[PDB]
Parts: sequence; structure tokens; C-alpha cells
Amino acid sequence: STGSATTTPIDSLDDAYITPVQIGTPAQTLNLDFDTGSSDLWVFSSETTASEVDGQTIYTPSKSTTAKLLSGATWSISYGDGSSSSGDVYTDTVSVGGLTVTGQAVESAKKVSSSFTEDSTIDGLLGLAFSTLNTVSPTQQKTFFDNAKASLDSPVFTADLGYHAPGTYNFGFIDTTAYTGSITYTAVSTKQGFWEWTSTGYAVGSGTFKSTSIDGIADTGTTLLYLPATVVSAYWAQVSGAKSSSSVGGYVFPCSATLPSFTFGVGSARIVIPGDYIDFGPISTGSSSCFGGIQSSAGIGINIFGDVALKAAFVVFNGATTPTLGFASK
Ligand SMILES: NCc1ccc(C(F)(F)F)cc1
Repeated sequence: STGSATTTPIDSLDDAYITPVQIGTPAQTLNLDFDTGSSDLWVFSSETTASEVDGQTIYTPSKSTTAKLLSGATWSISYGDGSSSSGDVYTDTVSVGGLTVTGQAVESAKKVSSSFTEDSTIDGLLGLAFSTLNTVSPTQQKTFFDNAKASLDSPVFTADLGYHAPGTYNFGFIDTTAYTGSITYTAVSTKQGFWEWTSTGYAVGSGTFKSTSIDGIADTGTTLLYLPATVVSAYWAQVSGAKSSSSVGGYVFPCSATLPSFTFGVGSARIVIPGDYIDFGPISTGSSSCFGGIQSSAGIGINIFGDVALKAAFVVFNGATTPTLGFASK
């Protein structure tokens, strides 16, 4: 079997992407943030503290004839940006783009942090990292991908994120019309539960490519590109007037500047991020200082190839017994 679903940026900056997901019987459609950096499927629900809900579509388990309460199970997650949520757990039928899994753990939020409340366009997250990171206690639960794997034509999913435009998540097949040239595959380490891989280096603009190993994760749930301080300094040094601002919390640049492209290595292949992708617009309404899409990972502790990088490529998440990541230009 296969599935295919359109994913859409939530705003004009591509801060995040939402994908419609059908939950329950009859279907309740929620728009979820597909996150290859976490492993919980959680949703706003009828159980969420009413004051913490501000426009989200809620899942109502009592209206689903296939919903079952998972007795005594709870969940609690904290994300790298300080966001968090927690609640209880149902199992229910979940379908993405025609691909249906029965008995999927659907984590119902009782409490959400304010950053989720204020994001009225995101109804929940669908985690696509490895199941070892799932937070359900006392019995850990499997991701949607893990539950679907045996039914898929091929144990893969692909991310084709658009720049200021819709894109596609496909499950179970590789659309050979969606990319150019060939797919370069690279090894994945699952030791921390992430889609973790090693980039072979980088270049700024038309500068010389620097061969150097950058260990990082492929994370559709993170907006920006977080790289070592040395690399980020080399990039922003080429932007007249750019500087690191403590009050803003990262590199900012004069909005009138043209940004250079950023190249990262996948084995011997090169993926080029156009400079326009790195512009995240004015830091506040009306400001002539703009926020940069490449930032230092020094405070984060891990390098993150977020949407800025992934949307420049066609990305294959190969969940074979030895997992790999594939990148192609598009
Ligand atoms: N990386 C997971 C994640 C995704 C979205 C959000 C936000 F922005 F919706 F709060 C927080 C954390």
C-alpha cells in the first residue's frame, strides 16, 4: 500500500508545514505538523484545558466508534525550543493520504505550552523519528511509520517541502518525477533515536567547498538550519552588516542585503540552498533588520538540518533494517 498527502506552509515565512490527517470513525480531520525529530503523535482534544485552546481543531474521542482508552497510559514531552505538552492516550484508526493504520496510539493533550496555544494553525504533531523516543509510559508506543511499515510497498517515506508553496509527503514509494539527477544515500545512526547523518562539508556562495564532517539530524519539525559556530560565522561574514545580536538571539542582517547561497555535502553530492531561503524577514513589524535562517547550534548541543535545508532537496527517509537517508536536487 502507499499514501500521499499535500503539506502546506502555515504562513508566508514557511515557519512550519501542516498536513491533513484523518483520525477516528467517522473521520475527524486534523492538520498535523509532521516532525522527523520526535516520535509522538499528539493532538489537541476535547480533554485539553479550554483556556489553552485558541482556534485549533480538536479530536473528540467520544465521537469515534473506534477510539479506545489505553488504560493508565500517560505521555509527557518537552521539545528543544522549550515547548511541552502532556496527557493521556487513546488508540484509534489514523489515515494519511489514503494509507490507513488501525490501533495507532493517539496521544490526547490535557496540557499544552503557550507556544502551541498561540499557533492556531497546528492541531498536533505526527512524529516520524525512531520509536525509541516515544514518551508514552509505562508502555512505549510505535510511530505511525513503524505501524505502517509492513503494509508499505517499500519501507520508505519522502519529504518534498515547498519554498513558499505546497509540497508532498509520500509513504511507501519514491516518485521518480519529483527530483532531478540521482539520489545520493548516506548512512544513518539511530543511537540517539534521530535520523542522524554526517554531512561531508559546506560552501558559502561561490566559495571553495570545505571538506569537514558535520554530524546532525534531518528534522522536518525545526524551521531553521543550526550548524557549528565556525560554519555559521563563515556564512554571515559574507553578508555586509550582519551581526550576532544577543537581544534578538541570533544573527540578523540588513533587510536590503542579498544573501549568498549555502551548499552542504551529501557524500560526493552537493545540495545548494538558494540565498532567498535563508531570509526570515523583519525581526519586528516595520524593522529594517531581518532574521537569518542559518544559526549557531552551540547552545542547542546538536546540529539540525531543519526545513531551510530540507526544502532545497527531495529527501528519502529509508526505514529498511539498516536505515539510510537519500538526498536529490529538485
Ligand atoms: N520541533 C517540534 C516543534 C514543532 C512546532 C513547535 C511550535 F512552533 F508549533 F510550537 C514546537 C516544536
